[PDB]
Amino acid sequence: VMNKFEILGVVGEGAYGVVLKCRHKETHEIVAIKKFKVKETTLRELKMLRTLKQENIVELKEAFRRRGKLYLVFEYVEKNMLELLEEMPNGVPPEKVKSYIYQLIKAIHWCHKNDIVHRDIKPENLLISHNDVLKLCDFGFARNLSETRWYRSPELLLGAPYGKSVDMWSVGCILGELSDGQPLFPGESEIDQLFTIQKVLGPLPSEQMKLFYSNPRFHGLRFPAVNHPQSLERRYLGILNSVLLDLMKNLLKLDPADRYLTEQCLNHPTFQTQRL
Ligand SMILES: N#CCc1ccc(Nc2nccc(Nc3cc(C4CCCC4)n[nH]3)n2)cc1
Ligand code: NA
Repeated sequence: VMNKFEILGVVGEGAYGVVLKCRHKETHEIVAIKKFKVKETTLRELKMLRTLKQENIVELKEAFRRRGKLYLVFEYVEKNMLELLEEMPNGVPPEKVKSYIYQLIKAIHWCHKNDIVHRDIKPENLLISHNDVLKLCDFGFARNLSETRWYRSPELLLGAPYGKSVDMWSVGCILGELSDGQPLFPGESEIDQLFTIQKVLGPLPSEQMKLFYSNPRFHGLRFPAVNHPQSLERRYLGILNSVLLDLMKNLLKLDPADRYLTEQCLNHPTFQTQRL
């Protein structure tokens, strides 16, 4: 309990709840304890965490209860990518961009090999250790395939069926943001998110446009048609080199069927080239 764990400070508080940085009084291990302000989502996530146990996935260590309140004890990692971008608001060095995107793709590759899509990859849930080791967490929106809006693919925004390609979109968004510090698609609403995406990449594919009208969620709403699209080439000139730009264009294909999945990404020149 807080019998056994000393509270060192507050890591975060939000919609997720509250995460405390704590220390075991007997062993002196430092941990992250998530306290809740039990639901199906929690049980689903714990199952996935066990399946995915690995050095690039946050470890759940134990669960306990104090007077009916659930506490989950995790591995503690010193920071997340969101905090890192606050410290470096104009982006990180190109070497660190490649290392974090490599590691993210490797972690997603492991999820996908286990038939799990994460569906909510964003800087806030990418933990980065003192040794620069990236780890994934926050599996509450994840799905097993056999059964805030800024990083979501257009097909997920529209309510379409989805597969492994959903996570590759998020990778492309993070590649850009690590390079210049700026969120690539900062929409203000679901509709404005679709607008912001097309403002860069041009009109959505035919099937997605049809989904806007067949999905009753958008009944009577105005489709956000784009005027003069900008292009990734224009958006990232002087930010991305041609090799990273090439990779980014193939992560951010509007049609999920055209996106590179993880194995193809790892065969890309971005990761296969060796500094001389
Ligand atoms: N819940 C959730 C997602 C989330 C992820 C990160 C943060 N913020 C943050 N900010 C700085 C460090 C940090 N370290 C950390 C978090 C965890 C857990 C994953 C699971 C809950 C403890 N272990 N080590 N987390 C806040 C929320
Ligand atoms: Na750490």
